Amino acid sequence: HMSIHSGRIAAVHNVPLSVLIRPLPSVLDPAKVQSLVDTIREDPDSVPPIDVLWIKGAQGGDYFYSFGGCHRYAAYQQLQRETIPAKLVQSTLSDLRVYLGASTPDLQ
Ligand SMILES: Nc1ncnc2c1ncn2[C@@H]1O[C@H](COP(=O)(O)OP(=O)(O)O)[C@@H](O)[C@H]1O
Repeated sequence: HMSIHSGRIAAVHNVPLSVLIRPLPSVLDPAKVQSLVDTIREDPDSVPPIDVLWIKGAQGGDYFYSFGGCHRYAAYQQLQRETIPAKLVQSTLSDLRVYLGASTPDLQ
């Protein structure tokens, strides 16, 4: 075998909900939110980590952007949880511009 696979680093962490930037509105099915609440209470390991873009700014500041995972995010909030399991996906400002376009911040 001549080759390896390489990609961005992703690691699951229990991230404080408060650190997550959520620039976009959520599209929520209220019954699906409640279903997740029930599942988180009874069987949390069956609820996957949400994906979060981990971006480092020009001066090394860390920013955690959350797009999607709307139902899980809402369900953790309704449970008043401090943290949520999240896959932190190392990403760039170019990756961020895909979601934020002209409003993409010059992050520091
Ligand atoms: N009761 C549940 N209702 C919906 N999704 C669930 C439930 N329990 C576990 N899951 C898992 O959680 C993830 C939720 O994904 P999704 O339905 O796209 O909601 P969101 O991405 O908006 O949080 C899925 O991978 C699904 O398999």
